[PDB]
Amino acid sequence: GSVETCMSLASQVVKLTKQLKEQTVERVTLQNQLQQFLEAQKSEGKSL
Repeated sequence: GSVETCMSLASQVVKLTKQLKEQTVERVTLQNQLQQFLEAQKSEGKSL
């Protein structure tokens, strides 16, 4: 028992955690792109 009840509450939590992960994965990836960006900048700074 309990599975049918908990599956409902847990899946709702799953929706939230999914969206949290999605926001994070795109944001970290964006910051990753920014990392490439700052790298590209520092690639000019490391040059003469």
